[PDB]
Amino acid sequence: SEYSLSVAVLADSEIENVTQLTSVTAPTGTDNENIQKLLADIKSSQNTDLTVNQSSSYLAAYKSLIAGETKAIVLNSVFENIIELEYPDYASKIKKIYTKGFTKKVEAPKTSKNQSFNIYVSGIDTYGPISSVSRSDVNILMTVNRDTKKILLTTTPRDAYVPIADGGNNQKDKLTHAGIYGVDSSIHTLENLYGVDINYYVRLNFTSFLKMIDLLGGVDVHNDQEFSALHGKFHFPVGNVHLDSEQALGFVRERYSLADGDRDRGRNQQKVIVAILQKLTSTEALKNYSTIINSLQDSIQTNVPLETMINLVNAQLESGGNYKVNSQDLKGTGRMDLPSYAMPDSNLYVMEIDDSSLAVVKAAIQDVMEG
Ligand SMILES: CC(C)=CCC/C(C)=C\CC/C(C)=C\CC/C(C)=C\CC/C(C)=C\CC/C(C)=C\CC/C(C)=C/CC/C(C)=C\COP(=O)(O)OP(=O)(O)O
Repeated sequence: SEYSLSVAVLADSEIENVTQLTSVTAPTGTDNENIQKLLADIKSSQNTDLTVNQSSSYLAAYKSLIAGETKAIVLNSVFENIIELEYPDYASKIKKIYTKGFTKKVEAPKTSKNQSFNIYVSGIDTYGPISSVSRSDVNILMTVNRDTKKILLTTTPRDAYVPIADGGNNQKDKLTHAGIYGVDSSIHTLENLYGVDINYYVRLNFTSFLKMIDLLGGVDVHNDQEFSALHGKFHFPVGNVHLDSEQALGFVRERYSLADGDRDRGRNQQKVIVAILQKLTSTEALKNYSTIINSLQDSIQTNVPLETMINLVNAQLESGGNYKVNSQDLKGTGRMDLPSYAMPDSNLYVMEIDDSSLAVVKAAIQDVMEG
């Protein structure tokens, strides 16, 4: 994967190039490896030495730049998406006078040594091409045991206040912000929280989801409470409900009017996962798996190796047998007085994790994996 570091100044700065600078403001406490490589590239190509004025973060560097407390900053493209949270117009306030491309090695999927594996499902709250960066509002772990034919779905509330791995600097923030750093941040965050290996991920957005539901002929669920979604457009009665793609999207997005709010939304997402699984494991869908891949590969990202898809599909085609699915959700207390690492100037709602819910969730995951 690709990212870049740049030297940025204010849009109307008289500074045109890096040789005109003596210093740059940069978060060398937290992004030093990348920053030094940029500085080394600058020295190599333009024979210019810059001293660093340390900032506490990219956000803080940006604030110094716009306050005129520094003439130039280093920006890391990954963290521009964080800055955008507090400063939506940031891109319009700056120009870049030096740019350096970087690539990070992609952490391979992990093959399980046994009959169990974990797939992390990340749902991105945006329409459009799958490469659009946004927060991860769906965060569901699928723990699958091929031997016992059991699936456990563990949902972690998108507001869950957890140490965010990688770009999150292991500081506590709401889980959903991990999706802005990238799927690897999301993955490592949840591995650390639950003490498990995540073998694979699937990342999709609103547009990806609609495309998938259409392809499968919609989905069928049992709805437990009467509710409506999307400013009253869809009405869902108690009982068996068929959901076409727009209906299904409404079904998984509504929370405010639900008896258990965001918890019930998470349960609705789990119902839809089961319903999707039931369509994906029909004989027709399994036979036609390549067509499904062909039709959805542009809008759904996954690191499940093709080899692995073929094995899972053909094993299921040969064996049959449905998976028994159970669901759980990490519980906690909503608070508005805890600091957000990504948004330190905003009061955000977060969910402080309940220690005993966490223990129960972890033990349930281990139980399914062991058998
Ligand atoms: C694999 C095959 C084909 C076969 C073998 C399968 C087999 C027999 C066995 C193995 C099982 C395996 C390996 C796989 C099963 C298939 C898998 C892994 C997945 C299928 C399910 C899936 C990919 C997705 C379902 C995810 C879902 C419920 C929703 C995603 C859509 C989005 C982005 C919703 C956002 C809604 C929210 C909360 C906020 C936005 O709302 P907003 O931002 O407006 O408001 P807010 O709230 O913020 O205020």
